[PDB]
Amino acid sequence: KALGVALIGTGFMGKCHAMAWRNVATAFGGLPPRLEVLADMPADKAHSLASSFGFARGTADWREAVSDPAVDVVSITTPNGLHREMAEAALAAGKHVWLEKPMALSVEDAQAMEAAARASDRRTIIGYNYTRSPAFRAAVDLIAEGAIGRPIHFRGMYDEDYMADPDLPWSWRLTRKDGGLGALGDLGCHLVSVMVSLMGPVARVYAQADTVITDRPHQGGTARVENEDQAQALIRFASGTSGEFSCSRVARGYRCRLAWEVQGTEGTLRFDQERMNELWLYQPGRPEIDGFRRILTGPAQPGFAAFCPGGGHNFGFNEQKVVEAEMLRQAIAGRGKAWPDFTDGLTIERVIHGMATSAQTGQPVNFL
Amino acid sequence: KALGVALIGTGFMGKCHAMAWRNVATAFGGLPPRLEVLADMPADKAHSLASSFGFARGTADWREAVSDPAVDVVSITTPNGLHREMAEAALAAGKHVWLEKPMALSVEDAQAMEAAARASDRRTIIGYNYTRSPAFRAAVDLIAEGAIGRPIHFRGMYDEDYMADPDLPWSWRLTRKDGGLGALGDLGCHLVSVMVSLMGPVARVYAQADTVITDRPHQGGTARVENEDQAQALIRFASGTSGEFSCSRVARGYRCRLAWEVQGTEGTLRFDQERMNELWLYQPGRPEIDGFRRILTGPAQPGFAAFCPGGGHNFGFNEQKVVEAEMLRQAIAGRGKAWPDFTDGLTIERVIHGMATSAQTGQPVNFL
Amino acid sequence: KALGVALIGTGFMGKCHAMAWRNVATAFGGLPPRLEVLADMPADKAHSLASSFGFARGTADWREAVSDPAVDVVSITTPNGLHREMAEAALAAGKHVWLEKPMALSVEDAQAMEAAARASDRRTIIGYNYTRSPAFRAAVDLIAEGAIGRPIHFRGMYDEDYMADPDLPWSWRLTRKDGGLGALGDLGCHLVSVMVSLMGPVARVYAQADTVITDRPHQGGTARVENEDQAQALIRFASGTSGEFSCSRVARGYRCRLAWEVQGTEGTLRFDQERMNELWLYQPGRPEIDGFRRILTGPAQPGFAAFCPGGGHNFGFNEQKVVEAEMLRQAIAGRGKAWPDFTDGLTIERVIHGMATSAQTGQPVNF
Amino acid sequence: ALGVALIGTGFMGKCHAMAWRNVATAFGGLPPRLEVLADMPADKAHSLASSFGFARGTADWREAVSDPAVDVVSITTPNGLHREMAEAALAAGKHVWLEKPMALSVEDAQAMEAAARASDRRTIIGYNYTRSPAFRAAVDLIAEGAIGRPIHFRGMYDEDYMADPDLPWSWRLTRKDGGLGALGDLGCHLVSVMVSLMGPVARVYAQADTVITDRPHQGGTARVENEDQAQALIRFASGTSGEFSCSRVARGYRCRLAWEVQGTEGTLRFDQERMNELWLYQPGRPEIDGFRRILTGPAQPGFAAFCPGGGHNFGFNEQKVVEAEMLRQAIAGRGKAWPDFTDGLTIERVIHGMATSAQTGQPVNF
Repeated sequence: KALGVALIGTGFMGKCHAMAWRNVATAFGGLPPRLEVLADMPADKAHSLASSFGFARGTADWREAVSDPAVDVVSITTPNGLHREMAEAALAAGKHVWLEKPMALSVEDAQAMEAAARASDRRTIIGYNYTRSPAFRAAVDLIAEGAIGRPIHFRGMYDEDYMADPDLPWSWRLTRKDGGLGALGDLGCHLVSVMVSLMGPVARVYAQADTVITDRPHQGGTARVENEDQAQALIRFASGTSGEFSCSRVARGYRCRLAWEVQGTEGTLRFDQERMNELWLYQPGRPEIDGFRRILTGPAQPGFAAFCPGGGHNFGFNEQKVVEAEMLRQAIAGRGKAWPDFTDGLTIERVIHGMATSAQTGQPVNFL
Repeated sequence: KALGVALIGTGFMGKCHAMAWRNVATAFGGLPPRLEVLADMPADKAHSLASSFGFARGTADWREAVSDPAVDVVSITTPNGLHREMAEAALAAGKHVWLEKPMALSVEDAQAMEAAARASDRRTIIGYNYTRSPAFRAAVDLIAEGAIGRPIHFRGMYDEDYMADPDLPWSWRLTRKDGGLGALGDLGCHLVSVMVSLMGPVARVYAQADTVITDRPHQGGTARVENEDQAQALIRFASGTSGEFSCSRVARGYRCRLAWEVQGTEGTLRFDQERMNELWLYQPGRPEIDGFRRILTGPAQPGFAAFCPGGGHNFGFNEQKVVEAEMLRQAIAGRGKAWPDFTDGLTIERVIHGMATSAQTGQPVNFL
Repeated sequence: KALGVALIGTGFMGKCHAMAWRNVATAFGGLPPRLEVLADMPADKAHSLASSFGFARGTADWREAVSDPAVDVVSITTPNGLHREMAEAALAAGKHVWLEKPMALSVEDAQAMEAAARASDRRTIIGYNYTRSPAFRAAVDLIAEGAIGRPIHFRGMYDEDYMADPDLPWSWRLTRKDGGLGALGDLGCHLVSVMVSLMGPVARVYAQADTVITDRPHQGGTARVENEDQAQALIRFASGTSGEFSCSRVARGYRCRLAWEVQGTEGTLRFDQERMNELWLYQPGRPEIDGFRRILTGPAQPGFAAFCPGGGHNFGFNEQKVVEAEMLRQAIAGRGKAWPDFTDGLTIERVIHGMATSAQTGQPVNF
Repeated sequence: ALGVALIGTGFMGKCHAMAWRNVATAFGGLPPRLEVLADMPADKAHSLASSFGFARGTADWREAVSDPAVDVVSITTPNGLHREMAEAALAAGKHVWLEKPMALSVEDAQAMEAAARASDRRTIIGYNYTRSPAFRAAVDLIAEGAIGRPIHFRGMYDEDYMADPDLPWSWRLTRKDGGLGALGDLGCHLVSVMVSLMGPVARVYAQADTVITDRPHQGGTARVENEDQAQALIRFASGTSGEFSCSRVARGYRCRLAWEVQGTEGTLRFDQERMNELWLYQPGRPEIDGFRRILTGPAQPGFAAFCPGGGHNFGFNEQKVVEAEMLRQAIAGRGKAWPDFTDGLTIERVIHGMATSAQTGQPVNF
């Protein structure tokens, strides 16, 4: 039978989830999910967006969305603030959960959520857009197949400039409670999701951070920016391999520059999300023709064929979310494991909070 | 009330239209179109895809679908010259038409369609989806605004390699009777759609063409390839301005390389569809910083903000079709003109056929 | 004995020749050419630049440089209108000639020079330095080896913007009588040298052209620009293969964008001179890894190893000229034929002037 | 005219020779006199003296450095002879152009730095990546406030000349006789660029690895003692952060010295494999906002001496002609050359500090 969907939130990621749920069966076949309940505030906004998004109804009561008998799975995309409350309420109501990163603002809340998930017998997945591109998934498979030999180094970054303007006003997100981590939270967690998928688990971090714009306008006065604008870290993976890692929300000229490369004993892979349809692969070759290959995204890569049969017809950012919906759909059907669930996700939260601790204490942080 | 939709065909473009119709209101607001009837063959396939696409019913008879009283607009997406009969039948039934290229194989048939469209007083649009990218629409606006001065030269190409391998079998597409034009028909029409939107109408062409792989495998023997693998032409626009134009279905390594540039008296614009989120702009600057700008697609560009609030989250090929659906939707409502209708579309047919004729005769062809 | 060198001109290409002759033996071995006489105007400039360039003396009289007993080879880098006179004089005096393109202002003059060169039994080479990069030369070898299969299309361009500003003053270079061709002369000839080296001889052209800025400032008033700012042409090669060709001196944002592509039945090669150290090669590959390769210039490519042992240490524009000098030195010594000599070069002049005629008359031109 | 001595004729040796030959061609003044070339064996010194245009070849570098017709000495030999040759030149009253490194050990470099000040001669270290018109233009742009205040540096120097595990073991792979690995071959160059952009390094925390631990030797295997790759987090004297790496086993990279400076009002980005491009972002109106590709041309320092028209790509070897000119002008008292043995010592301290941090697992302060 068709999956009954509830959606909480309609912003950047809320509407992304909505577009995804709308076309998951168009792309992948099977039964179209039923868009049952959309929750958002104010109520008039929830009603108007429910209409245009195609949800059977809208409400300002998020608990209605998680408890409706016709709902099987809940997409949660509202402020990180109430993620634990909403996710745990949905699991308690017997609903599968698609939770936008982060799990919660602290490791402690994430730990409790992880335990609730294991008790509920429902499927969970954390929204990690950037692990779903055909280019990224192709890279993981190429590494798995030995295309670059043994990985010997990872270098990744995630630069954007959405906070570079110092006139941008203060908000609750720039506080430790209310907001949690800064660039590490909004960007770093995404890079960690990609990094651990490529290199395996993180064994140790040593990090440094900075707040470049330390105070911002707050209507007459100013208030202090409490979380980091940028951070960098050196990594040791559980394999013993090295890594470099960074993120920034003040890196002028960058808009979605999640970029990484894996250097191996027999090749190199390189990617930049601002050009998400290109994957660069070097493997040793005859001297006359030796050099990096530009692999342009097409049907040979995971997921792409469900969207288009011809290569070079660029896959979009939003289609990453359709792929993510499908993974959850199949996991609910018992036809495939979804990653990361709340257990896998908690590890990612531990890593990013470990980097924040390292930057503050000046000490390396180790993981089991 | 919401627009009632009929869809004919389910391949490359059929699925693309279906995804567009499903998310058009999600992206742009208003009422979601009602997916009423899907027509395809065989019947079991029409029924299977109606279910997964979310259409109320499938049918093996398209004539049924176009006359359904619950239908207001008909998407015609067969990868075929066989569009005249379906297009005119829809218009005759008082339905608006979203037609995939070409209008027909012959200019004569396209001309009949153009007249039926005017007589019908229903809206029409041809699926020239490469005119819908935020980057392309931004370029047109920059030109209109005087950002590069007066255009002095156009250079465009559309290379792909889907027929490059001589091993690839013969098919009816390679006949003049059933396939019509070659590269000019498959790819050239698209380049013309973009070119004339940038530079204005074509006054004259002088062209060359080649069939470089003259025979292909066919049922244990070979059959002759009757249309062109590639073609090039020098253009004069009605403006008096010069142009260069090419297309190829045998250009090894290229997958969707619709690439163009407009050189003006005060700057230059350059674009490549394989990187559809980048627009290159040169305008004179102080010597120390002078150079082309990489304009990364974001909410400053037409259409983008309906899909994502943050720049650099790559807009995709399929989202062009959502934009196209919205343009038609607004034209139906009487709140904008959709381009190109069958009148504008006919001109495109005349141009590609004029290029083909010029290549065959070795003489220039005039259009005005 | 070391080659005795005369140099006429000290501008863009004159100084490029001077730097090349100075280090040709440093790169390639053998005896360093002797820099004997530098000719330039005015005399004070010739003396000054001779000193800094390392030439034994400078003179204001090009005839002195050509006739000097210690001179064996003459580099001619002066205005196109004097090329025939200077080249013929050098040949008549028994000197080998390195002549900057073009040969002359007319096909008629180029023919006379071609005849004079054969009459003389001295070596000649025309200075088409874009045929000298390791990337270009590697591409020619890859095509010969079958790396892209059978070539089926050529597409080339040469955009620059040195004349894009309409306030840039008029000069005699912009008349047909004294300046000759416009963009076709300054840029087109370079693209032809590359194009024919890749694709073989041209059989036919059909061209269009424009002068975008028809009048320019001249000493408070205005004067007419008589030659083209841009031109485009469709090509048929002697092989039967198709081509696209263009040039422009008004293409805003481009500085040395000589760019070309050869598409073949088993691959594609693509190049852009603004990134002269990269050659793009597509060949079929398994679907998981299929794509163009970025071949970064290194010691695997012709000429590079004479300048650097390590790949990725970018080869420079000026080092193309060092390669060109060595080709001439080896030709003079009987150890290699240099291309293009005045005979090969005459064909290039015929092609560029045929394009100009085609654009003027609106008719194709056959060769 | 400057009397030139040249010691060594391999990669850098020829590069120096080509530079000395064209330095006056490009920049004017008097062509330096190519007096004595020293190398071994004797036949090679004479052969190359002839093709390089030096008045004579010799197998004894000591006689070349003490020659009265010599004013300046280019030293391009193996790292293990740099101290001896450099101090001998300075003691003979000759100016010195020295290829990196100053020496294998910081202790030796310090002694060299002492001798340099006491000799009153000019010294320059061959950090040629600081000589490109693009790099020099970047420094000037930062000085004009084009990107505001620098807030982060990220740099790398990847190459793959040791990536093939079948490449034989050599003395260069010994701590004793090769010194540092990737940090010495590549790291030093990245430091020269980094401090030129960001000022002095205050602190580093580093990691390193030997990826290929054993290599074929005579009958077989011998252990590799120095690092194939290293990374570090940087704190500059300014307080600004940095990321730093180098590798000799990064497959596909040939000369990927790449750096980026992010500031409060813009970003600059560069990659030596495309040394004629400098990427600059500054905020712009929404419709046209984005990075600019600045193609190297006569607006950039040094370029016009080589070509009057932009986009005619400046090459690696021309960086060395620029370096030669800077030394010449320093000798003539018309401009100070960087880095001298004093500035050079600081660079040795940083790279060795990074090596120490990686070995001990502790940050190192300067």
